[PDB]
Amino acid sequence: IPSRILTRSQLRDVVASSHLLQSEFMEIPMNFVDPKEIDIPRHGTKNRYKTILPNPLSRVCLRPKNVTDSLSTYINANYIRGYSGKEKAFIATQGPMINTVDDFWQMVWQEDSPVIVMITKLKEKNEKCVLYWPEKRGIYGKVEVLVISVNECDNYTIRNLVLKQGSHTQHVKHYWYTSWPDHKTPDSAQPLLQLMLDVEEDRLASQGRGPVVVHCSAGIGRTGCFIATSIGCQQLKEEGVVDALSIVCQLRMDRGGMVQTSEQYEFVHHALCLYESRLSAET
Ligand SMILES: [Cl-]
Repeated sequence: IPSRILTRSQLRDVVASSHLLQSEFMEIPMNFVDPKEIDIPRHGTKNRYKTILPNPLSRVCLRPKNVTDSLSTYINANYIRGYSGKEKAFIATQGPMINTVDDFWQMVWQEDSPVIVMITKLKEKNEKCVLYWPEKRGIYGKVEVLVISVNECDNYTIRNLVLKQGSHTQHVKHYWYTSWPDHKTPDSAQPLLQLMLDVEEDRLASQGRGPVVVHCSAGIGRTGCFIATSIGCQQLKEEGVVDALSIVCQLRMDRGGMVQTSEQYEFVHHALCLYESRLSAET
Protein backbone atom coordinates (compact mmCIF):
# COMPACT_ATOMS: atom_id res chain seq x y z
CA ILE A 1 0.00 0.00 0.00
CA PRO A 2 3.01 2.20 0.72
CA SER A 3 4.94 1.19 -2.40
CA ARG A 4 8.17 2.15 -4.15
CA ILE A 5 9.33 -0.74 -6.28
CA LEU A 6 12.92 -0.29 -7.51
CA THR A 7 14.55 -1.92 -10.52
CA ARG A 8 18.18 -2.95 -10.21
CA SER A 9 19.35 0.26 -11.89
CA GLN A 10 16.96 2.36 -9.73
CA LEU A 11 18.24 0.53 -6.64
CA ARG A 12 21.86 1.20 -7.64
CA ASP A 13 21.16 4.95 -8.01
CA VAL A 14 19.28 5.45 -4.71
CA VAL A 15 22.36 4.40 -2.70
CA ALA A 16 23.88 7.79 -3.58
CA SER A 17 20.57 9.43 -2.57
CA SER A 18 20.50 9.49 1.24
CA HIS A 19 18.35 12.64 1.27
CA LEU A 20 15.45 10.85 -0.47
CA LEU A 21 15.79 7.71 1.67
CA GLN A 22 15.49 9.76 4.89
CA SER A 23 12.14 11.32 3.83
CA GLU A 24 10.97 8.00 2.39
CA PHE A 25 11.78 6.32 5.70
CA MET A 26 10.10 9.17 7.63
CA GLU A 27 6.85 8.53 5.67
CA ILE A 28 6.57 4.98 7.17
CA PRO A 29 4.63 4.79 10.47
CA MET A 30 6.34 2.77 13.22
CA ASN A 31 3.18 0.81 14.13
CA PHE A 32 4.16 0.56 17.81
CA VAL A 33 1.45 -1.11 19.84
CA ASP A 34 -0.68 0.85 22.27
CA PRO A 35 0.10 -0.62 25.75
CA LYS A 36 -3.67 -1.07 26.28
CA GLU A 37 -3.87 -3.42 23.23
CA ILE A 38 -1.86 -6.03 25.14
CA ASP A 39 -4.00 -7.49 27.94
CA ILE A 40 -1.40 -9.58 29.75
CA PRO A 41 -0.83 -8.32 33.29
CA ARG A 42 2.91 -8.01 34.10
CA HIS A 43 4.09 -8.56 30.56
CA GLY A 44 6.43 -5.62 31.35
CA THR A 45 8.50 -7.88 33.57
CA LYS A 46 9.40 -9.89 30.44
CA ASN A 47 10.24 -6.84 28.24
CA ARG A 48 13.73 -5.43 27.89
CA TYR A 49 12.45 -2.11 26.55
CA LYS A 50 9.14 -1.11 28.01
CA THR A 51 7.79 0.56 24.85
CA ILE A 52 9.08 -2.07 22.40
CA LEU A 53 6.25 -4.54 22.65
CA PRO A 54 5.07 -7.43 20.51
CA ASN A 55 2.00 -6.69 18.39
CA PRO A 56 -0.54 -9.16 19.84
CA LEU A 57 -1.89 -10.44 16.49
CA SER A 58 1.53 -11.80 15.56
CA ARG A 59 3.07 -12.49 18.99
CA VAL A 60 4.71 -15.82 19.65
CA CYS A 61 2.63 -17.59 22.24
CA LEU A 62 4.55 -19.96 24.46
CA ARG A 63 2.84 -23.30 24.96
CA PRO A 64 3.73 -24.41 28.48
CA LYS A 65 1.64 -27.16 30.09
CA ASN A 66 -0.40 -26.95 33.30
CA VAL A 67 -0.35 -23.20 33.77
CA THR A 68 -3.58 -21.15 33.59
CA ASP A 69 -2.27 -17.56 33.21
CA SER A 70 -1.69 -15.53 30.01
CA LEU A 71 1.69 -14.27 31.26
CA SER A 72 2.92 -17.88 30.97
CA THR A 73 2.40 -17.67 27.20
CA TYR A 74 4.13 -14.33 26.85
CA ILE A 75 7.45 -13.65 25.16
CA ASN A 76 8.49 -10.37 23.47
CA ALA A 77 8.63 -11.96 20.04
CA ASN A 78 6.56 -11.81 16.88
CA TYR A 79 6.21 -14.01 13.88
CA ILE A 80 7.38 -12.20 10.78
CA ARG A 81 6.05 -12.97 7.33
CA GLY A 82 8.62 -13.66 4.64
CA TYR A 83 8.75 -13.12 0.93
CA SER A 84 5.24 -13.41 -0.63
CA GLY A 85 3.65 -13.12 2.83
CA LYS A 86 5.07 -16.53 3.82
CA GLU A 87 3.80 -16.96 7.39
CA LYS A 88 6.37 -17.56 10.16
CA ALA A 89 9.44 -17.10 7.95
CA PHE A 90 11.04 -15.37 10.93
CA ILE A 91 10.65 -14.56 14.53
CA ALA A 92 11.90 -11.16 15.62
CA THR A 93 12.57 -11.03 19.34
CA GLN A 94 14.44 -9.06 21.98
CA GLY A 95 17.71 -10.12 23.53
CA PRO A 96 16.83 -12.61 26.27
CA MET A 97 16.92 -11.29 29.82
CA ILE A 98 18.00 -13.28 32.85
CA ASN A 99 14.32 -14.04 33.62
CA THR A 100 13.39 -14.93 30.01
CA VAL A 101 16.14 -17.37 28.89
CA ASP A 102 14.01 -20.49 29.50
CA ASP A 103 11.14 -18.68 27.73
CA PHE A 104 13.43 -18.05 24.77
CA TRP A 105 14.39 -21.72 24.45
CA GLN A 106 10.77 -22.81 24.98
CA MET A 107 10.09 -20.70 21.87
CA VAL A 108 13.00 -22.09 19.83
CA TRP A 109 11.97 -25.65 20.73
CA GLN A 110 8.18 -25.28 20.26
CA GLU A 111 8.53 -23.44 16.92
CA ASP A 112 11.19 -25.92 15.62
CA SER A 113 13.48 -23.05 14.64
CA PRO A 114 16.59 -24.24 12.76
CA VAL A 115 18.65 -21.06 13.14
CA ILE A 116 19.17 -18.30 15.66
CA VAL A 117 20.71 -15.09 14.39
CA MET A 118 22.14 -12.93 17.18
CA ILE A 119 23.12 -9.39 16.08
CA THR A 120 24.41 -7.84 19.30
CA LYS A 121 27.28 -7.95 21.75
CA LEU A 122 26.12 -8.86 25.29
CA LYS A 123 27.25 -5.44 26.49
CA GLU A 124 27.53 -2.35 24.31
CA LYS A 125 27.94 0.20 27.08
CA ASN A 126 24.57 -1.00 28.39
CA GLU A 127 23.58 -4.62 28.86
CA LYS A 128 21.93 -5.55 25.56
CA CYS A 129 21.49 -9.28 25.93
CA VAL A 130 22.24 -12.03 28.41
CA LEU A 131 24.46 -15.08 27.77
CA TYR A 132 21.64 -17.57 27.14
CA TRP A 133 23.49 -20.59 25.69
CA PRO A 134 25.94 -22.98 27.38
CA GLU A 135 29.58 -23.85 26.63
CA LYS A 136 28.80 -27.61 26.49
CA ARG A 137 25.36 -28.29 27.88
CA GLY A 138 22.64 -26.48 29.75
CA ILE A 139 19.09 -27.13 30.87
CA TYR A 140 16.60 -24.39 30.23
CA GLY A 141 13.23 -25.29 31.64
CA LYS A 142 12.16 -28.46 29.84
CA VAL A 143 14.69 -27.96 27.05
CA GLU A 144 18.24 -29.31 27.13
CA VAL A 145 20.70 -27.54 24.84
CA LEU A 146 23.89 -29.28 23.77
CA VAL A 147 26.76 -27.60 21.94
CA ILE A 148 27.82 -30.06 19.24
CA SER A 149 30.42 -27.82 17.59
CA VAL A 150 31.69 -24.30 17.23
CA ASN A 151 32.65 -22.88 13.88
CA GLU A 152 34.62 -19.62 13.55
CA CYS A 153 34.02 -17.38 10.53
CA ASP A 154 35.53 -14.05 9.47
CA ASN A 155 32.54 -12.01 10.66
CA TYR A 156 30.70 -14.31 13.07
CA THR A 157 31.01 -17.50 15.07
CA ILE A 158 28.57 -20.39 14.86
CA ARG A 159 27.51 -22.78 17.61
CA ASN A 160 25.93 -25.92 16.25
CA LEU A 161 23.36 -26.86 18.87
CA VAL A 162 20.93 -29.61 19.51
CA LEU A 163 17.86 -29.12 21.68
CA LYS A 164 16.43 -32.20 23.45
CA GLN A 165 13.23 -33.01 25.33
CA GLY A 166 12.78 -36.71 26.05
CA SER A 167 13.24 -38.75 22.86
CA HIS A 168 13.10 -35.71 20.61
CA THR A 169 16.05 -33.82 19.13
CA GLN A 170 16.15 -30.60 17.12
CA HIS A 171 19.20 -29.02 15.52
CA VAL A 172 19.73 -25.31 15.89
CA LYS A 173 22.39 -23.22 14.22
CA HIS A 174 23.28 -20.19 16.40
CA TYR A 175 25.07 -17.35 14.57
CA TRP A 176 26.76 -14.58 16.54
CA TYR A 177 27.50 -11.35 14.65
CA THR A 178 29.28 -9.05 17.12
CA SER A 179 30.85 -6.28 14.99
CA TRP A 180 27.80 -3.99 14.55
CA PRO A 181 28.63 -0.51 16.05
CA ASP A 182 26.67 0.80 19.06
CA HIS A 183 24.65 3.44 17.15
CA LYS A 184 26.11 3.41 13.65
CA THR A 185 25.36 0.95 10.93
CA PRO A 186 28.43 -0.96 9.72
CA ASP A 187 30.55 0.75 7.06
CA SER A 188 30.33 -2.45 4.96
CA ALA A 189 27.30 -4.58 4.27
CA GLN A 190 29.46 -7.51 3.09
CA PRO A 191 29.65 -9.10 6.57
CA LEU A 192 25.86 -8.95 6.99
CA LEU A 193 25.27 -10.25 3.44
CA GLN A 194 27.64 -13.15 4.19
CA LEU A 195 25.52 -13.94 7.25
CA MET A 196 22.29 -13.56 5.25
CA LEU A 197 23.59 -15.97 2.60
CA ASP A 198 24.77 -18.58 5.14
CA VAL A 199 21.38 -18.40 6.87
CA GLU A 200 19.64 -18.55 3.48
CA GLU A 201 21.50 -21.86 2.81
CA ASP A 202 20.32 -23.10 6.25
CA ARG A 203 16.68 -22.37 5.40
CA LEU A 204 16.99 -24.30 2.09
CA ALA A 205 18.55 -27.15 4.13
CA SER A 206 15.70 -26.89 6.69
CA GLN A 207 12.55 -27.55 4.65
CA GLY A 208 9.37 -27.72 6.73
CA ARG A 209 11.08 -26.45 9.86
CA GLY A 210 10.14 -23.39 11.82
CA PRO A 211 11.03 -19.70 11.58
CA VAL A 212 14.56 -18.37 11.70
CA VAL A 213 14.82 -16.61 15.06
CA VAL A 214 16.52 -13.23 14.73
CA HIS A 215 17.32 -10.90 17.57
CA CYS A 216 19.47 -8.05 18.67
CA SER A 217 18.56 -6.22 21.92
CA ALA A 218 15.13 -4.70 21.33
CA GLY A 219 14.59 -7.01 18.35
CA ILE A 220 13.53 -4.36 15.83
CA GLY A 221 16.54 -2.31 14.62
CA ARG A 222 19.34 -4.61 13.48
CA THR A 223 16.86 -7.52 13.49
CA GLY A 224 14.60 -5.56 11.11
CA CYS A 225 17.65 -4.82 8.97
CA PHE A 226 18.58 -8.47 8.72
CA ILE A 227 15.06 -9.58 7.90
CA ALA A 228 14.33 -6.72 5.47
CA THR A 229 17.58 -7.54 3.65
CA SER A 230 16.84 -11.29 3.60
CA ILE A 231 13.39 -10.78 2.02
CA GLY A 232 14.51 -7.98 -0.30
CA CYS A 233 17.38 -10.08 -1.66
CA GLN A 234 14.81 -12.82 -2.16
CA GLN A 235 12.64 -10.39 -4.16
CA LEU A 236 15.77 -9.33 -6.09
CA LYS A 237 16.48 -12.99 -6.92
CA GLU A 238 12.90 -13.89 -8.00
CA GLU A 239 11.51 -10.68 -9.53
CA GLY A 240 14.60 -8.66 -10.52
CA VAL A 241 13.27 -5.75 -8.47
CA VAL A 242 12.93 -4.75 -4.85
CA ASP A 243 10.28 -2.82 -2.91
CA ALA A 244 12.20 -2.00 0.29
CA LEU A 245 9.55 0.53 1.35
CA SER A 246 6.81 -2.12 1.18
CA ILE A 247 9.00 -4.69 2.87
CA VAL A 248 9.66 -2.46 5.86
CA CYS A 249 5.94 -1.56 6.09
CA GLN A 250 4.95 -5.23 6.13
CA LEU A 251 7.67 -5.93 8.70
CA ARG A 252 6.11 -3.23 10.90
CA MET A 253 2.73 -4.87 10.36
CA ASP A 254 4.37 -7.88 12.02
CA ARG A 255 6.29 -6.05 14.75
CA GLY A 256 6.20 -2.31 15.47
CA GLY A 257 9.35 -0.33 14.75
CA MET A 258 11.15 -2.86 12.52
CA VAL A 259 14.11 -1.02 10.92
CA GLN A 260 14.36 1.58 13.60
CA THR A 261 16.38 4.46 12.05
CA SER A 262 16.78 5.98 8.55
CA GLU A 263 20.48 5.10 8.71
CA GLN A 264 19.38 1.43 9.06
CA TYR A 265 16.98 1.85 6.13
CA GLU A 266 19.88 3.14 4.00
CA PHE A 267 22.08 0.32 5.21
CA VAL A 268 19.48 -2.17 4.01
CA HIS A 269 19.74 -0.51 0.59
CA HIS A 270 23.56 -0.87 0.69
CA ALA A 271 23.11 -4.57 1.38
CA LEU A 272 20.46 -5.04 -1.33
CA CYS A 273 22.78 -3.16 -3.70
CA LEU A 274 25.74 -5.33 -2.78
CA TYR A 275 23.56 -8.39 -3.37
CA GLU A 276 22.43 -7.10 -6.75
CA SER A 277 26.02 -6.80 -8.08
CA ARG A 278 26.34 -10.61 -7.69
CA LEU A 279 23.16 -11.39 -9.64
CA SER A 280 23.46 -12.58 -13.23
CA ALA A 281 22.81 -9.79 -15.76
CA GLU A 282 19.14 -8.84 -15.84
CA THR A 283 17.59 -10.12 -19.15
CL1 LIG B 1 22.61 -27.10 33.36
